Amino acid sequence: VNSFSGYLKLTDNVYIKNADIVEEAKKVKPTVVVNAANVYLKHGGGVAGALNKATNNAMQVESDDYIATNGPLKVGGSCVLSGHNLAKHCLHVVGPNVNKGEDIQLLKSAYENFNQHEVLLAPLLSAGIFGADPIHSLRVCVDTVRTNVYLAVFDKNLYDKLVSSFL
Ligand SMILES: Cc1ncc(C)c(N)n1
Repeated sequence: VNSFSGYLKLTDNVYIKNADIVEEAKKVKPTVVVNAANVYLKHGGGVAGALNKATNNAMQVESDDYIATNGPLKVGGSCVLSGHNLAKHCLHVVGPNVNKGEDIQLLKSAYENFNQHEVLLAPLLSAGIFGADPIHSLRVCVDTVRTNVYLAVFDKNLYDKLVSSFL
């Protein structure tokens, strides 16, 4: 049994809710919240911008030190950093950004990072300002992630379309 409330069950392991990942993280304090990161961990907008704002910029400070030591992530890659006031850990995952011309096949690689964590609160990778089709992102999630994932979807309109169209 876990703390997550109000989710619709899509599959054995994938659950979805119309929610603000920030407000959901603040309520649940999950072991892992996933950030929709870029390779530079520059958390300027969308999921990354909102999560970072909720940490009072502590996520960005920590991220800048990570990049100065390790250099950029790979598209499709991830790193584990602090969850600050939102979660125990933040899994920063880089989905491909279609608005930069990145290969959408890297979306599966991105979701494979979730399998290293038994339970996660996450957004749909490569959705929103990353430019991918969220319907496609949800399909790749369901077909890739085997651990228990609780998806928070920002738009009520998009949420209803994801549920109605789910196979
Ligand atoms: C799931 C989600 N996507 C985007 C934003 C900004 C947010 N707060 N939550």
